[PDB]
Amino acid sequence: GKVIRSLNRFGKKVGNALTSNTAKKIYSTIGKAAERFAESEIGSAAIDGLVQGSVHSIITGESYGESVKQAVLLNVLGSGEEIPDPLSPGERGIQAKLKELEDEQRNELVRLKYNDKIKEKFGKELEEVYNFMNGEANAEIEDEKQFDILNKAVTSYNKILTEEDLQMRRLATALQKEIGERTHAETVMVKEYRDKIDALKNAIEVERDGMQEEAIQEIAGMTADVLEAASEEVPLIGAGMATAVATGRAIEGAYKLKKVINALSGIDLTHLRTPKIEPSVVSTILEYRAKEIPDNALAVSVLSKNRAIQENHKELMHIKNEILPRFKKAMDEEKEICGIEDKVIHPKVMMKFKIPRAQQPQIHVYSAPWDSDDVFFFHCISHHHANESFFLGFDLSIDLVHYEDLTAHWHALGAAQTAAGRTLTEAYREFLNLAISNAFGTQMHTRRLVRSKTVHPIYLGSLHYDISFSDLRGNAQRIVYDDELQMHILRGPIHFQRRAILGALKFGCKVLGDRLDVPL
Repeated sequence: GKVIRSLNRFGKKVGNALTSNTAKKIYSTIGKAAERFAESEIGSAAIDGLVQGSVHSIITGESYGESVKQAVLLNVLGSGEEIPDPLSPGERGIQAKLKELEDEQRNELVRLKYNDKIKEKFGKELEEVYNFMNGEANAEIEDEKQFDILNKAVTSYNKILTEEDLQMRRLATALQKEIGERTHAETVMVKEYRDKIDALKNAIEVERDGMQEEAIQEIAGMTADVLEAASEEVPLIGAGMATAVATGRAIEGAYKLKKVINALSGIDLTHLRTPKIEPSVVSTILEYRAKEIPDNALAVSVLSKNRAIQENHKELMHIKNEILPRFKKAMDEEKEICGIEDKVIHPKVMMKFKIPRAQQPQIHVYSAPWDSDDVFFFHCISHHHANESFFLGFDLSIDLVHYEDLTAHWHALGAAQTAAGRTLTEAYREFLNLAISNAFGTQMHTRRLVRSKTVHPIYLGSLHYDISFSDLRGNAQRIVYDDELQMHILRGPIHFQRRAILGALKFGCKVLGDRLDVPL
């Protein structure tokens, strides 16, 4: 479903100048709705106070007009990170190998502190995979083909996922169940989690009272090791007075599962991730400004993180059921046809499943091929297990956004869905032609050869998003539909509006302040 709205900005309008009638109308329709359902007599009386009040609040809300609330990007910062400019592959590509390093370093002491207790739950398998990578050689060895180790890494990784999932689902129903219904073990688990959320509410509220008077930023910025303690819904092993929560995104990588899978088969799984705080939690805490948020709201946000972790699980199952068997078949067929020993996995077997880098399930950033930083667009791609993607492009000069669902992707390791959908190509073709035909407040455009008819985006790399793909698509919707979001999010130097658009896409952004309901 293509959509080509245009962005709002504060200097607009200016100015209709009626300026009332909102009072005259809200009374006129309110009187007619009473004329339909059995007269005005009941309200004359107590309801007229409600009307007069809502009209009053509505009117003074109208008095402010344009008007700039302060709005945050729901991602706690925390540690040295910024949000990369989505238009300098340098900056953002650094930021990826940087997160892989801080991560490998910090997971490592999850493996240190919890090794034996982890060998209890998932046990014997994980440590074998971690040894297969960085453990010293040369014993016991022999037991033992690489393809078995690849399978061991996957199945064990899936063992972690169904554990994290089953645990989240148990905590969410516990949050729902409400006191008399809750078992003892569940009251305890809800009480713990509720307390962690109180630490967080306290943090966010202190961070937010200290924010400037019209600010855009990230809501809060605590060091990752501390926020993990104050926020992880479901630690997977009981934290015996060490630090390092065994988050299980931690065990995923404490043991190098993802990394060994990727180093054996060619398959990249870096895109299986979860937000470090669920954005909807930061959102709930934000709109219960100081008034203990109910168990149900908590369970909603827990379920909401759970759907992202269920997405990872489904991707994993797509790799295990649809692609490992294909990988085996290709491997021993490689041995058959020109072996190529099949003790080791030879690289031409890995390359047999190698999708083009532009279609990894991340956010890909393209840019117009001429000269502005005005035009650019994201192609966001989603998990292979369900491989729909979309197109979200901006021309910040003739302020307009252009959103569009794209089609299936027939590459080597997508699922087969039905073609939707335009190509990525049809989409940016029309988008860039629109950006060019709309330009008449600059000369010498395009300046491209043969005077247009015509042009193609310059591709610029990509970044991972941590929320679920449908949460991402919901953020892109909310960028093209919400006028107030666009006004706030589109503000500083052009380079900052770019950073902020990527922010509100990648984490989501919520504007602050209050609202009141209408009777009729």
